[PDB]
Amino acid sequence: TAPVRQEGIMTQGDLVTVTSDGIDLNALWNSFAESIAIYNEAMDNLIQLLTYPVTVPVEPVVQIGETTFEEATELGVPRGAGLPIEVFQMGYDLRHYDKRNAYSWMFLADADGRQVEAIHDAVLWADKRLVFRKVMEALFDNRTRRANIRNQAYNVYPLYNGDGVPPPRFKNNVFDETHSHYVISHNSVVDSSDLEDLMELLAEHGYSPQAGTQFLLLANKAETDAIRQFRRGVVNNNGATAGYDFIPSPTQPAMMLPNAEGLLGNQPAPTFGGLAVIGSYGFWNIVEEDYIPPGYLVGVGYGGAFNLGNPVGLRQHANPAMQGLRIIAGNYQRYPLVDGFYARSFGTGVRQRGGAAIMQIKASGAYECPPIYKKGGGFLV
Amino acid sequence: GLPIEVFQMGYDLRHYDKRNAYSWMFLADADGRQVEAIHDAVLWADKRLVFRKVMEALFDNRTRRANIRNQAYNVYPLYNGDGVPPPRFKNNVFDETHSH
Repeated sequence: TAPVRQEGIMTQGDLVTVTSDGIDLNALWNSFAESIAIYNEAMDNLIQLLTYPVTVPVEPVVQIGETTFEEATELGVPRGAGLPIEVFQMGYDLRHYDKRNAYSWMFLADADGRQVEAIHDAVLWADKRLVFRKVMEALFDNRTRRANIRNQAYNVYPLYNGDGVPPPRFKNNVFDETHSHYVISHNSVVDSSDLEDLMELLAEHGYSPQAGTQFLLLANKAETDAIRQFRRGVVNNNGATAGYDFIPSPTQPAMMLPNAEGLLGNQPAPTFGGLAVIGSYGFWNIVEEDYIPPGYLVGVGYGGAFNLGNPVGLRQHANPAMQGLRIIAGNYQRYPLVDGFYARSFGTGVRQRGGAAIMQIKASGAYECPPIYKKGGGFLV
Repeated sequence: GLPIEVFQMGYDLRHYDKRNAYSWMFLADADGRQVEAIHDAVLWADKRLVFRKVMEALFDNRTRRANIRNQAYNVYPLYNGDGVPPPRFKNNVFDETHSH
């Protein structure tokens, strides 16, 4: 709860005991558990909808050429044919994280078991927050990474970012190496045309409603309060005109309508995965949460003919003994100190670089990663 | 490590009272129905007391004190710019001046 981080060898004087007033403070450690349970639920739903386990550490992509017929003649012969192919590869990184706890003998002699169980529970909470931060960094952090896999180095990619191999041609759409999914609105407030632009960044690659792709928009309340106002043919922020209505989910409060048939079509389903849907706009299902920072829109495509999966792969270590969160016996095991370690190894990357997009809502300049999910900013959300 | 800390709040307790007093020359001539009327008016004034103090507990903006088992506690209304700040929720952060 409070952002205070006590770090040291736990001594007497760091002991928590029954008060002289008879208040057992060691009963109170797990009293936050329901405010934690809502943050825990929100992180669970985002992680299971944004991640998959990496089973293949390096992924290939290829570019193949073409040929043409020609019109025949009665004495000559047509031109020959051949295909040129080339290939590129991308991976997922892997890093190591650990924590210590340490106690003096005078602490261990007098401590209630509930005080050390509470410290263990705070470590599991920090572990989950570490995993969530690194998953969200894999999606928001615009920069390319490097990693060594089976004794060779690879690029580890976010979504398209103006770096790596260009997206493949789809129909009449062609892309160069500068192509990026991290674009900006070019205006201080969200438009309906921003939701249509963000949608076009997926549809340009054939990931589309017509191909059977489903669409999730994740947004802050600061954006959804504006999107709820969008009405077909009505002028909007920055002089945009809305092409659709915002249609409320069946969990929204009741409203009067100009017609006893209210809508042409259905209301959106109230949950997408485990996430709570407020409504829909065009082909977007809309989920609001402030784990998306203010001024950022995240659009994610699922399913369809291209089989869009969850955007971020989680790589664990290949050895099953190195997988999971693990407790290691410490270097001090006797007197006057005892210590021990917690350790986890994992890492992250994107396979299907076009399956999602991120828009920062601002007037000018390049996309900025929100500091909450910039790689160097720490180990907590 | 974890630095726990705790704060506490109680509920007050106050005494109230009314008298009925009669002279013998009243009770010599009085109908019992006249004193049963005054009893019923007290039973109504008791209800109006409980209701006033319940509504005051919610509408009166001020912090009170009460002695419980030889310690003095704060007795509170809703958040009112006084006492321990509301605990942080998500990205909402609160200070001592926060008021409902």
